[PDB]
Amino acid sequence: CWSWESYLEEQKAITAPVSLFQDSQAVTHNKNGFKLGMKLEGIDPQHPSMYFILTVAEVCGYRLRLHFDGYSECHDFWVNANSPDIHPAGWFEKTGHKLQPPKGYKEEEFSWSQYLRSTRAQAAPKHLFVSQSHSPPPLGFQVGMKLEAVDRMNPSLVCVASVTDVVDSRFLVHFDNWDDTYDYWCDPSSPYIHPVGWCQKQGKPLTPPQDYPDPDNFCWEKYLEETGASAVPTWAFKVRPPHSFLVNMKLEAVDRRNPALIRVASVEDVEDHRIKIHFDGWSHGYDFWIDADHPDIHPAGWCSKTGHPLQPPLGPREPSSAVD
Repeated sequence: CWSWESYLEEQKAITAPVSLFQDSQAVTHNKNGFKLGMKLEGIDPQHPSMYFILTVAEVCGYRLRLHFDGYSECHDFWVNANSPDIHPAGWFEKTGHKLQPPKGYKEEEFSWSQYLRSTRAQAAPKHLFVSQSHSPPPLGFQVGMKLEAVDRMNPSLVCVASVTDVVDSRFLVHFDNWDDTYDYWCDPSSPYIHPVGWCQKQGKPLTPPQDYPDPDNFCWEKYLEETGASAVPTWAFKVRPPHSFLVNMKLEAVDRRNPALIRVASVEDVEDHRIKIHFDGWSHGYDFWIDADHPDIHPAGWCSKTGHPLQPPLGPREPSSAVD
């Protein structure tokens, strides 16, 4: 019944062209081969440096809800079937990574063969994963190198950072001597990373490692000598151009309060690399900023083509609504 074509006519609106999105955000013709109960491996979204055993708890369109084996369902999270943050069973052993075992298990008490027997489950087939450590690593970025990076949770801070992991085309940014939950995966084109010395050249304050002695006198040259680490070479940084989304363009976006849902959305405001999402019909109190390359924003039609339900605009004068 509800359709984009009719909505655009009614609203005299336009959609964000598919060309404004990354291919991975727009692709709708890939089949979602994941099935309920299949087991796999994946990073903990809120502790990116850690890998856990996950189970497919739900499948909806081109998305799936993952559950941390043995733990509370309150930790469940949603990803797209083309997510680079999940890997097939056996991936960590093959790539030298460590696994955080299922609840009740010691790292040594775990083995995929026995686990699958104990749980009477099957591992998601290898051919479904886009990231299996079979592709070329990020050019110029190696574990141990240092750089300057924006704390995306505290964006006014540009800090001393290190590459602590590399998986396929991406690397993990870590803030020196700070908690690992501030980490985030990145690629060479990220607008949040810069080469050593960027802050000095920009006249911007640089946040040194946590509790660095005499932090006011932090010196990169000295720090690199103290650690014996190399700076990521300047040539490796290849920042992406600003996006071209314009205010009022419509699209689809995953709901941030209940991730199971995807709603009709509008571009409320823009920055060089982020867009502010407004859910049609809802209060502006729910508007939120999100990176233009975030995997949870899609062009109009994505839900229909992938088989995922799309929430239409909230009705007028309803609770939590906006006369928009």
